[PDB]
Amino acid sequence: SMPDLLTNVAENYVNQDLFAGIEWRIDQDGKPIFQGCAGVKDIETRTFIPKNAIYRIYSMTKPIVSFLAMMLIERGVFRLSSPIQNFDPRFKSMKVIDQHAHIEPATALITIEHLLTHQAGFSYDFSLGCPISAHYRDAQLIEDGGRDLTDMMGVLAELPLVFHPGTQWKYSISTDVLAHIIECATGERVDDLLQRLIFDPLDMQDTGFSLPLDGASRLMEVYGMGLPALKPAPHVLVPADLGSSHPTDDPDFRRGGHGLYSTLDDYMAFANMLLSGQTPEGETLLSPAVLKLALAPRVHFGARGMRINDEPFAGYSWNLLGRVMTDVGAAAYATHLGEFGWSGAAATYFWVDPTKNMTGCVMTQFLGSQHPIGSDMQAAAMSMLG
Amino acid sequence: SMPDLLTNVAENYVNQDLFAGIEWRIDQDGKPIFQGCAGVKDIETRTFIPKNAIYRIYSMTKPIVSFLAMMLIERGVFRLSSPIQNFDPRFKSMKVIDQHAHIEPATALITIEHLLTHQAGFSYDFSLGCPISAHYRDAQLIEDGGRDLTDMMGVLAELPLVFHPGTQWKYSISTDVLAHIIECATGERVDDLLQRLIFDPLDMQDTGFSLPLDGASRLMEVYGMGLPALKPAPHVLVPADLGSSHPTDDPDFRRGGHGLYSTLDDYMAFANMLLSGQTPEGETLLSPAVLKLALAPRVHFGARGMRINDEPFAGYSWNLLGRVMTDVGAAAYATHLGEFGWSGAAATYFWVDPTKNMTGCVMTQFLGSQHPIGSDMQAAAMSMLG
Amino acid sequence: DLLTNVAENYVNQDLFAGIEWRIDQDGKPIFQGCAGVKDIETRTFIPKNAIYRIYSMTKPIVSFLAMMLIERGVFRLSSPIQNFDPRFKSMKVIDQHAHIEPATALITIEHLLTHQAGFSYDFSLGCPISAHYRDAQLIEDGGRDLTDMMGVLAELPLVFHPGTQWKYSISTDVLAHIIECATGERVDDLLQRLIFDPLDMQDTGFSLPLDGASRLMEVYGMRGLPALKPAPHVLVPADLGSSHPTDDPDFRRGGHGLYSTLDDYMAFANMLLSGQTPEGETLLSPAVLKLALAPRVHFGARGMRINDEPFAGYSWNLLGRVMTDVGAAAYATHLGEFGWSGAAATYFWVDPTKNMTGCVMTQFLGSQHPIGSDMQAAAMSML
Amino acid sequence: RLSSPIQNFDPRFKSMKVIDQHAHIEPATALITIEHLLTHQAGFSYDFSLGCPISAHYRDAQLIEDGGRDLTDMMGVL
Repeated sequence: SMPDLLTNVAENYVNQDLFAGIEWRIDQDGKPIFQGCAGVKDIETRTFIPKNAIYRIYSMTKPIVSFLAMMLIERGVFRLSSPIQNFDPRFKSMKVIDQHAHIEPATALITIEHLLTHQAGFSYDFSLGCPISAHYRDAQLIEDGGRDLTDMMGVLAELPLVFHPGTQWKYSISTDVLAHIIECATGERVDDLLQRLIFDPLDMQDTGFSLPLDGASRLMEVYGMGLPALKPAPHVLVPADLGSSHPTDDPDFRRGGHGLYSTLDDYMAFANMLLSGQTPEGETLLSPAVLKLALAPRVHFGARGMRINDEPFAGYSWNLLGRVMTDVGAAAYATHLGEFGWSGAAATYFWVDPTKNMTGCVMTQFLGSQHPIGSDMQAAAMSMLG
Repeated sequence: SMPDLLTNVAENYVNQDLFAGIEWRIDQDGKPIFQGCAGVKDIETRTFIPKNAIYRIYSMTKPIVSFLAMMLIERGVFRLSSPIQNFDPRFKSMKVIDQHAHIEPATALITIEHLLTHQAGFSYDFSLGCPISAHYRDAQLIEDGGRDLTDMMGVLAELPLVFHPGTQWKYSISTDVLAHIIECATGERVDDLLQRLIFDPLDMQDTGFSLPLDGASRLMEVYGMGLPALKPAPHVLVPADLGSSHPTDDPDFRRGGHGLYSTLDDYMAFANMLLSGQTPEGETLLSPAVLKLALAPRVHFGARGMRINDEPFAGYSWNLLGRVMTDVGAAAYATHLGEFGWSGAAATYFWVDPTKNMTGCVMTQFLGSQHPIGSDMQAAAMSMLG
Repeated sequence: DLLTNVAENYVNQDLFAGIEWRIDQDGKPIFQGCAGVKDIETRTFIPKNAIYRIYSMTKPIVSFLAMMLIERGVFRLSSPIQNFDPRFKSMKVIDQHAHIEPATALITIEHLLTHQAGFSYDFSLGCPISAHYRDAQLIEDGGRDLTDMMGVLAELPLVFHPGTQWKYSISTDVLAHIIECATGERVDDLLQRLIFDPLDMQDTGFSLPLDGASRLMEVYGMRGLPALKPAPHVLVPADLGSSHPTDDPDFRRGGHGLYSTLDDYMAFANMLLSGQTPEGETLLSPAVLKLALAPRVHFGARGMRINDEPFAGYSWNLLGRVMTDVGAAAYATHLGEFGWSGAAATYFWVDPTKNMTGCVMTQFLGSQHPIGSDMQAAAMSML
Repeated sequence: RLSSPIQNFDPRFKSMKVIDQHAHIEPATALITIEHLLTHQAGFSYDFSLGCPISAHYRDAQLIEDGGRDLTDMMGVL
């Protein structure tokens, strides 16, 4: 008897000229229970959202690459404690910089676990106030999408970290490092590994670093507004300029922390899989023991809690794949203990809620959103599911 | 439908010339579910691993002697709070040394519990950077295997501890002290007590401080490389020189922390027993209440966690028998809450996992291993068992 | 003659093109010399009354002007700067975790003089705000009027709450600007009337004298993205872009930008021994001079540091560094020795216990060698 | 000068490591200077230091014992 709060949230966002087009699906027990769409592909022509619409998922790439890493751990390729310098010696002899201009040698080696937990000491180009992000931007680590992953890593490896590995948490480019170390450890490319081990088994036929052959007409327009801003830009539906960060048809483009195109249907296949570690037919992608290892809360936060560019993730801890709800009494929106997942910079969002055998995903394209659509849609779904 | 990851790990280790020969068995509900062997007895002749192959188990001696102590506690011989000086007055008036050359009287008495928990303040001959290990080496505590346990204890008793009893944790020679105090308290020899109370009831016919009569041909060769090294020696299969630390046929040789020979089959009998405190026929070796007392997490660690010679045991606490997993979200390899067990210096490893009614043991002979074979095999078994 | 040996070795090792020094005691020269050339390209000798870009040796001059204005009642140490320019109302503070919040204290004149206002500097490595300074071209755009530069700066966050920490900064430029607001006069005119003319410093100013082109020393060094490691110390001419014009009539700043000579700077240094001209005219009373020289900022474990470079045993007063612990010092000095230095390796000191002043003039940006301190040490050892 | 890093004069003193009483070794986070040598704040020890995390290694190396070894060679070992 609960009304469709999901449609209400999405329709209100579209009617208020805040998002061009939105799709969502909530599954329970691996089957759709709520779904919908609102708005259009692009406001310029008001073309309808195509069937199998394609989205730039940005950091919803991270749980996928992290899951691949867990598969490779299970298969014995490396372990959580593996020092990354054993696979790429460019990461030997790291340095650490601080906000007082002091540089010193790193006193701990960066491990696979540090990459998965964002405790390696890396930063991100867009990090406001960061002691090193200016050097990332100078180096065009994120901006230069045409640079091969392997070559970008050589440039990153020469830069200092912003804390000693293992000692702090900061959301970072470490997932890109992870994708690179995966290539070093396996002698295979990360895009090929993702295809064979995850995408093909889950029938995620539209997911990858380049557009599918029939993909151009299905690509959703991205909206929203270098030097990190001191205040948010106005939330206005103007098409976004991506420069050369996110090519549509570059065969060698591959990353760990962003860069995938996907669809609502494909991402739901991945999210549903995370409830069990199995494909719907029962093929095991990751054993229950290693899935538990991956989902267990691993980084706990103090006062201030988990923050990214000072934005809060209230009641969340970090596990090897992304956020995990560890205190409903600290949470800022409806959830259950153990709810996990992640999100992307263009406002795509997903969650998995093992207590309700529930998964949800919201797909839209807005960079620099001032409205937390993902959390609003999660809260709506939670309210609809008893 | 999981593949045999255990055989894969073991075969890869043998094929990579890292270990000469490996045996393993994983039991569930007291019956073998996975087992195998890889490699050879010795690489010099490539003699096949004999049936009932014998291994030097080193500190896998400690859980056995600790279990004996718990049996003696149950039987009223002594208690956890018993001061050891009540049984051997040579341990009266202990002193404590620090890294600043300062020596002072100990402000707490060493108890049975301190010995079982490595909180007594003892160290070990091979401890790098230790304020007292140089004096242990001068005294040849571990090296002089031909010295009677009772006499070695007289030499140890004259040396200072490295902290006040009960105040810190450091992995140590305290299990040897425990074996000695057991002899003082009972008026019996520790090898005889182990034979009567543990080995014979569990039919561990090949376990003891000297080789069985038909044991010489069954003894696995030991490989790998005094002054504690500042960096690991290269991991290379060269036969190890044991000096006079580990005699094969000395009738008075007995210790608490090392020195036992055993077999995969015998050690699995001991490990399976730890699931219940009973023999397979139902004889109670230790009551459920005292078993619970022995297994409950007893020493908890701060930042840095549990470490031995600065090597981590991530997510582990210490109980009266060895390690116990207390945080899967801190663990570095697959496990479940409450998984417990220990390991030896020649890379033998075992675990007990009450959540899965599971036990596992890996037997091999490599001193100074740079590859954590025990944890790799545990992780493989965990991944194979849902 | 340890001073000559140090300077000649520096020249002979191709580390500095040309160096001049003078050390006075009781207002008269006791040691002096020069080594090297004006420019390595033509090997012209160092000219009579050679002109140097003194960079942050501008700061003690502008700070001294502020003390004169305090004495004359224009403002006081506790004056909130927002009372003079409301663009500095409602400041914000940024941290290394991207957190921004309102400042919980007002910036005062004292904060500007002590670098405790929360400002930073464009070239500050690892700074939470220096990227925004560089984007704004605060130092780079020398052609921009001081008054307009301040408007751009005022919109940026501080890096700590005023009064709560120390960080060497652009605050002296803010001070020059606030002096203009408070007096209704230009800082260059004020400096001319109150300091330069009374001390006969006729070659000191923000523009070159009319006959000054042939007297200007060449500036060397590779040292605006802050370097992670020093550039090699090699004598290549420096490109100053538009940061440091020679003939802009409106160019004026508080923290850098002055041209001066060895002789002019020694006149200023000698004056700081007493607050008087050599003739006995008072520029600053003994009481306010004491207030200005007293150690005011004391440092913790790391000591005083600028871009992580140490100033061992030094505390900060209203004009610059002051030696407060000879047993912590890294080079010969005495308790109470004070002074400052500039980015092109110019250096001076005043040592009251010895009635001694010293100045070393050279032009090298990004030096890997502490020429100024080496020369002070040499001079101290020659006493 | 007091602040001179000693590695500028002998590069064998580049990339020093630091050991503790818990067997932990990590890279030194500061360069050894002339002042550190004069003040015994460089982090060196002595062969006869009781309870020291490194003095056993000094004794093994015979730093003080081997007086016949040239100073220059002794330093390479240290």
